Amino acid sequence: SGLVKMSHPSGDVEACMVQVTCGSMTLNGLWLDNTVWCPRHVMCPADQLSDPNYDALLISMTNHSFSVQKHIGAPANLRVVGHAMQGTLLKLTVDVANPSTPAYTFTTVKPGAAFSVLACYNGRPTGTFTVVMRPNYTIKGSFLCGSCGSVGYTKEGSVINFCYMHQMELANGTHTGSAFDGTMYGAFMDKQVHQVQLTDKYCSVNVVAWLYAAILNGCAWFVKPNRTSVVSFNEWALANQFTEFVGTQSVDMLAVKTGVAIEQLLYAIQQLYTGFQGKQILGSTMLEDEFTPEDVNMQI
Amino acid sequence: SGLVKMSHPSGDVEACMVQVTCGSMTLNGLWLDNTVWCPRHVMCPADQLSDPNYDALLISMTNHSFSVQKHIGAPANLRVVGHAMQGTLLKLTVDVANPSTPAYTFTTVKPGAAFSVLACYNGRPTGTFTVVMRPNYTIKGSFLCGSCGSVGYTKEGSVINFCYMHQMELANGTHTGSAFDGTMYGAFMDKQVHQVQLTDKYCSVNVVAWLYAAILNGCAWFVKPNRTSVVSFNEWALANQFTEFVGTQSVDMLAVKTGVAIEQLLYAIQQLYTGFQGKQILGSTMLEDEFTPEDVNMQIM
Repeated sequence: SGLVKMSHPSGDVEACMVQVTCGSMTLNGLWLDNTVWCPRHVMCPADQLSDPNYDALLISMTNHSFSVQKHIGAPANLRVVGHAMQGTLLKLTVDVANPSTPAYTFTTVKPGAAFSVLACYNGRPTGTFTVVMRPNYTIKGSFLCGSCGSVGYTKEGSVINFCYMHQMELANGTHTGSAFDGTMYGAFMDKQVHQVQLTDKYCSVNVVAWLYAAILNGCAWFVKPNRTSVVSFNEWALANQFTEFVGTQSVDMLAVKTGVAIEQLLYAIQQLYTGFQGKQILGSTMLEDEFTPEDVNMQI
Repeated sequence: SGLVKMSHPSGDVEACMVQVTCGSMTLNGLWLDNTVWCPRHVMCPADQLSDPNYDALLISMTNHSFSVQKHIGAPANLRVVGHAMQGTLLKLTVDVANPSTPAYTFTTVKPGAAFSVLACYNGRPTGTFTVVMRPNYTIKGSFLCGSCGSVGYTKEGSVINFCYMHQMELANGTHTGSAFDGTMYGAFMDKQVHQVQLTDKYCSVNVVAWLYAAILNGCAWFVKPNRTSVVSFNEWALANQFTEFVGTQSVDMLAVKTGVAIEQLLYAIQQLYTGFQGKQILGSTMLEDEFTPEDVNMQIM
């Protein structure tokens, strides 16, 4: 028992990190087979960090303009042999195939899904943490300058699902990247400028999962016969900043084991939104939406 | 910025996890050079949890009483050729050396310092998460049955500092283990007898760090002119389940960049124990002490 946030073991992903460097601009690269993905703002100097014609920067660039170096080991130097643009990413093709390429896939996440991040600086992994993809389409992480390109992923069996490559910071402590198809999550642009983000809804399903976890592992008190039909709750959610609760088998499993119905909870969450009191429940003091239903079962 | 919880990369340590088995008892061991470390309760059957004298159990063991499999690329089977017991750990010696043995040390961590745990199950890594060693010498982590043998570590530069091996759950949803000198964390004994506590205290130096990070993210209001000497505080700390703020760590540095005096926070913490206003500080209305000064530095240096 006990409920902490966990990232996946990073060994397999760590072996794919490299440092892409375009002149004086330098960031992080993902190396799989003999392709190196990295963010496209690496080819942007400083003066034009504003309104850059990327298609012009793309044709401007030539293979000799780039460099990439594996610091992990054994290194080291790979020859950039071909380049293309794929949305906000830049798809570098390289001399050698990564002998440590895992069984991998490229998938996008939805709000409320979780993935683990490998935070790298100059192609050197430094830390990992798990994050949830937000409703406004941002993540709350901790990344510093030169962290761009650092990746997010999940593991389905032996296959490592790659879902994120960090791009930039917006707001304070709030971040975005793109998916490996090139699409920035939530439209944002790969250039820092006025692009203020939509408001943050609370992940209602994840809260519900979190509250089931708390019913296990201890208490479990606010649970009363008072309930709120998922349909009346989802109407309330529109006004009060919660997501539209859907629910799943994974959630039913949590209901059945505890013996507490979904609704008895959906009610409760309405009362702790106001009553930020308890005093606490697990964590926390009130409302964690970072813990998915997938997670909560996985930790029993 | 943000301030999330970061375990170190697990790579190096994942390479060193194996499965150990004795009787039909099976747990996670750590393989370094020609040496495999695992909790000593593996060789207990189940009927001896009350008075397992391991002194007895270690003699009755032959090398050929233990199977040890790696499981992770590249597999797998390794052959024991030298057993031993050192405190609550088991020290095995095996026919082959780990070719992916990192640079490492054993170092006993102190309360309030943090480290990354690699959760294992049948010699298989499964999750990592950072955690803090509490005052009461427990860690409030997440394990299940089987994970025993799981290991906690702190990467110092190019070196791994092994500081934990997971041994049991104090039937609480909090956990303790051994260090890699044999010694248990807290003076506990590895047994099914019901065991005591040693209440928690808030890690003062860690709350202070957190409050700085709040200021670094623009959260201040709890700040005032007031102060309260370090020693003043430490006297009060005793009475209210807080640790002696030795702090006095080369940070500071957080005191230097914020221009907010360490003592000022000692006053604010004092009132925030009373309070809150209630405003919130980085999404909380209770003092958070699982973040070290170093975390706050690394995370915004």
